[PDB]
Amino acid sequence: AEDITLAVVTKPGSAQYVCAERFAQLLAERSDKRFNVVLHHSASLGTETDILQQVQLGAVQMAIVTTGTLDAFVPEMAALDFPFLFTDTTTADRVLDGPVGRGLLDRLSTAGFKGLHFSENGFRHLTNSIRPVMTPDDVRGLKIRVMESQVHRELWRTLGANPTPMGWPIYAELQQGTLDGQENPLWVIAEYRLNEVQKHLSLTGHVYSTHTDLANLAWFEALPANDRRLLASCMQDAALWQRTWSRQRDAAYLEQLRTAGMQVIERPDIATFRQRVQPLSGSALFEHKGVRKALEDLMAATR
Ligand SMILES: CC(C)(CO)[C@@H](O)C(=O)[O-]
Repeated sequence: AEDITLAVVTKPGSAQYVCAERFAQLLAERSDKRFNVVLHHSASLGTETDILQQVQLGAVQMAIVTTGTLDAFVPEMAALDFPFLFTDTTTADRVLDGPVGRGLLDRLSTAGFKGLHFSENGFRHLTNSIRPVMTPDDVRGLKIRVMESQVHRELWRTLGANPTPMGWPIYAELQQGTLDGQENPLWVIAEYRLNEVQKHLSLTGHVYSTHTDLANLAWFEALPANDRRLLASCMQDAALWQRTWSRQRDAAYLEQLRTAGMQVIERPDIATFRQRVQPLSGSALFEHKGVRKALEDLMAATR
């Protein structure tokens, strides 16, 4: 078999881990064992950002990483993590799998990646150790961890938080109180036990977060066309499979976290959240042509 190295930053039972496993399985099956996927996971290889550099270098062939982390590599990706772009998965799926998302995946070539598909991370929700949050006013001052992504730092600056970008993991900082909160989908909060270091959760659903499933461009294009097709086929089916797997578990995660004692605000002030993020579309980042046109194309597609 040819071994193919695929990295994720998270652990077994996590969303991108499950997608990768399913991919590795399907690939082994469909390729009659001509390929064998070697998953690297947890913190072996550093942050998602370190991972990307390794994939860009070719020392790792494939990875599944949170899409926001790619905007350092390809600015237009930031538009995907614009707040309240998507408010349901039906719309998200159609738009991401359709020509607009596909064109954004294609333009990852500019940074030396082949973009294969989007997979699901989830709606991100806000958590903290300081007070309940209903409105943007409630986040004033809070030291909220954000991913190493330009759009996310500016987003949370715009809402009046004091955001700090930082690679995964983050639990020690939260427990040591050095950071007041963070934000992520429900599976993350549960599977990484963030409830242990975070009293509060608000269901803001502020960003619909995807993973990007990608490969080193040069390595991928040097494969025969039938194998390039074979790999895309497997990753597309893996991503579709994992969306369903994860979405089946969301409900249970919420209840798990409730049972665990988190104080949950289930309907925070979303209209006031939306208004407060309005100036972000004139951010330094979002003034850039490529980025703004990508945002516009995405929004148009939702309608
Ligand atoms: C937790 C995570 C690595 C899951 O992809 C990402 O959402 C993050 O860093 O917040």
